[PDB]
Amino acid sequence: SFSGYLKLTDNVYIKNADIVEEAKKVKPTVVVNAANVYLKHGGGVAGALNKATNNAMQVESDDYIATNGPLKVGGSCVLSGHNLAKHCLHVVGPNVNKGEDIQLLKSAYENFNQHEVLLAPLLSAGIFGADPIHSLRVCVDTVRTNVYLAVFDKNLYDKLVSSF
Ligand SMILES: O=S1(=O)CCC[C@@H](CNc2ncnc3[nH]ncc23)C1
Repeated sequence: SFSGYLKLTDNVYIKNADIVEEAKKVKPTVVVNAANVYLKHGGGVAGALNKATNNAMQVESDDYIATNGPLKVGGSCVLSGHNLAKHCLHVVGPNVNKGEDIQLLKSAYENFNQHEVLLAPLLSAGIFGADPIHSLRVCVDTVRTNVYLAVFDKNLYDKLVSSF
């Protein structure tokens, strides 16, 4: 199962890890993707997850968008987890670099409550522009199901733990 995570709360756990490598090893029921509304998985967590599926995530995602249109900022959809997980929960956090309202980060984390356990990144952090310390605080104060957070950067992981 999940191993080497530091327990932060009753339901939130954290580890310095690449979420792609964690998903390949653990094969969780749900891996969260840090998606954008178009499901265009170019970089960050989305680009890395999609590359690990040999672009199968992007082919599925383009069919989903052709049928349904774009997601909302703060919204999500459940698609296949391909070779990484049973399911991928594509969740759109606000992108601060595009002036999206950071208050939508709590709505984005509420999607996690529909799943008993998830492997996830810190939403809206990284290339989405938000402060990761804030993202972890909104995660702990919003998600009630069991979440295993993979933080790619070691320096940031240590700062997140030491300021918790
Ligand atoms: O640690 S960071 O520099 C700042 C906090 C948010 C993460 C978001 N990206 C990722 N998080 C987890 N696993 C990943 N694999 N590929 C990308 C990625 C980036």
